[PDB]
Amino acid sequence: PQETLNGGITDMLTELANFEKNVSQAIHKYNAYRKAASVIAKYPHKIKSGAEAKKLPGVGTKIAEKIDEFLATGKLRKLEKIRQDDTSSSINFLTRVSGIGPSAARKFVDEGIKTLEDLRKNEDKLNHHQRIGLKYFGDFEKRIPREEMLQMQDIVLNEVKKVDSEYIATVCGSFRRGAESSGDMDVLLTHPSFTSESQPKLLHQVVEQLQKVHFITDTLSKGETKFMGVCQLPSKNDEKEYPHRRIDIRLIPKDQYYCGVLYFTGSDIFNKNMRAHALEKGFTINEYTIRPLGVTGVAGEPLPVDSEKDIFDYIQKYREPKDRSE
DNA sequence: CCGACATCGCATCAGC
DNA sequence: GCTGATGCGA
DNA sequence: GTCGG
Ligand code: NA
Ligand code: NA
Repeated sequence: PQETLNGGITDMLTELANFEKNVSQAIHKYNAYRKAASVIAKYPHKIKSGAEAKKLPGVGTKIAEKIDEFLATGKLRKLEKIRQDDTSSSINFLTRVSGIGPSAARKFVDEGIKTLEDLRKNEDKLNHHQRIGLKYFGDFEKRIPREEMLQMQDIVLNEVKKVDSEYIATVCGSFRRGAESSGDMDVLLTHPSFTSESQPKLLHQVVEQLQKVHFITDTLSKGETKFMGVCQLPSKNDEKEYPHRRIDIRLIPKDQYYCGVLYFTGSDIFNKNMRAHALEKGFTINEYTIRPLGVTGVAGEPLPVDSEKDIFDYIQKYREPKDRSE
């Protein structure tokens, strides 16, 4: 499926999704539009009618009508109208700021605050998260080349091992699956001394070392198990400075680590398929555990898991991250 | 016809 | 001051 | 908005 095959339709649908989420506050309509957009992005034919589209799983009566209008007129009256609406287009736009969701964007626009400039003049009304989102607005919308992720990973695995050589850290997300760029870095962390059935500074000490070497530059949120923040690679000589990047780090108990790694590696499609297959073969897989059902349909104890492969074993053949797109 | 549609950790607000 | 709700991101 | 019990 090439971009311009049905790119007009998927852009329209993604645009409609964003308004549902950010303006109408209708999360289930946002997911419906996104799902319609995904199944269409995949369909290897230029769509000629709404009826043709309606066949796809997640395209219903109203999206088929919208496609027809778009097809015959090259636009959509309702999207054209909302696009030109000052209140709505500003609410939608403010939410591109990390930490500003539908509800904060609504309040800001209510009181006349509509642009990054306006937010700039109003630091007093921004929480800590929002100030950082505003501060790195542009950097946060940049993709991360794989080569930079590898440099980031070097730093993270080096500094973790240097804190305590018994830690295990895995960079997951699409980077682990071999993607060519990434949106952020997601690091999963464990230690032999941390299990479900069981100190509480294991995460702090890693975040602390990454700040000591000045890799982590800012903190969005941090508790005993999850850290969310901002990092940057060292600038190499008088060459231009790297953009600031999003990095999350989570500490997972050892006996849940590999269910964690499998999940946060994905992709999403893969996960759903794999959790289907596992139901079908009699076990339940969430992010934490795998458990047997149950003559109808009672889940018993979490089964021991010691690698990713162990999970495949329980349900029957290890697929490497590379081939986990679907 | 009408309810489901990811799920949870952390930060902060609302209520007492 | 504490407890539960909500907003947010992923 | 779409699906399905
Ligand atoms: Na359909
Ligand atoms: Na936002």
